Amino acid sequence: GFKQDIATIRGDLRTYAQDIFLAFLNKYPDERRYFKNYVGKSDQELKSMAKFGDHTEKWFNLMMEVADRATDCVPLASDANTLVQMKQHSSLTTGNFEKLFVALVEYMRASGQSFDSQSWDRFGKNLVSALSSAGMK
Amino acid sequence: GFKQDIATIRGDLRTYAQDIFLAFLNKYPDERRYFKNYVGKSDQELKSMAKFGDHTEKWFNLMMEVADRATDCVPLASDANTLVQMKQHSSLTTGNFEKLFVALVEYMRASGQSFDSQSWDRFGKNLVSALSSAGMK
Ligand code: HEM
Ligand code: HEM
Repeated sequence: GFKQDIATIRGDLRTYAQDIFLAFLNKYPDERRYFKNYVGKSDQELKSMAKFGDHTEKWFNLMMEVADRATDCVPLASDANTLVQMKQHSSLTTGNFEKLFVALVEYMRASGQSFDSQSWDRFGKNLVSALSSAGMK
Repeated sequence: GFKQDIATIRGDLRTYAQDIFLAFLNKYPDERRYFKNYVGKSDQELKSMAKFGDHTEKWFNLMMEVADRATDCVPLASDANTLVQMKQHSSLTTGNFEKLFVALVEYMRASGQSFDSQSWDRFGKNLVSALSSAGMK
């Protein structure tokens, strides 16, 4: 289930983080404009960049903490507030998060690993609701 | 064959019981709703909870008794009736049991351990028929 999926991702986090982030950027290539130095690169070029794995792991490290602090896939309001107020997220709207979760759920459904993809879809919807409650446009 | 599989499973009943029950919940995550104390718990947290190990072993012990009393994977009607009339099963339907046997057979086919997975599938089919005959919806 969802709780065990957090443990599965944490046991191979850099690989899952990069693979899910690449699935996101490949499904929604214009989302590269929120980043720097990602356009014009294949997946293997991105994975050999100095910062790509490190930044994407830091993302997913915090995402798994937000998932782990949730109750029944409902995140803490304090975690949502942090994600709204982060300077790095000042250009974002809830739509950016909705696209991330579409891509993450599609990746889980296609994976050989037995993820509870429906719970991840609910967690993303509840996270988006919490971002809106915390004032993200 | 099927009789050796009962001996394999019995030899390490707690481990097989827990592994097959978690394979069931992983393939059909919605089924966790019938186990309210397992919601939101990692697999290692479940294995720390006395009743997870105890109840799951006792489930599979009874399954192995029913399997052993069967003739050519046809279970006794009396055994199907015990399962229908258990108060812990009062809100189940035959589809719950069908899903358990799909997951069990998948687990056996994926395992390194030899199993007569076709016999477990047919046992499950014949048990579901018997549960329906005994009045399960
Ligand atoms: C639940 C989802 C998310 C979490 C937990 C999260 C977390 C983080 C964290 C921890 C950082 C700091 C990375 C570092 O400095 O090394 C970061 C940076 C950033 N995040 Fe998010 N983020 C999420 C979703 C998003 C989404 C959906 C976007 C845009 C589509 C985005 C865009 C950015 C950008 C542009 C940065 C800074 C640039 C970069 O690290 O390359 N984030 N995020
Ligand atoms: C052939 C299949 C099955 C057998 C042999 C079986 C057997 C048992 C046994 C013996 C118990 C009592 C545990 C104890 O004394 O500690 C039990 C409880 C229970 N069973 Fe079943 N069961 C079967 C299938 C299922 C299925 C498919 C479900 C739900 C999807 C289910 C749900 C429950 C629940 C909720 C309880 C009570 C809580 C618990 O003890 O875990 N069982 N079962």
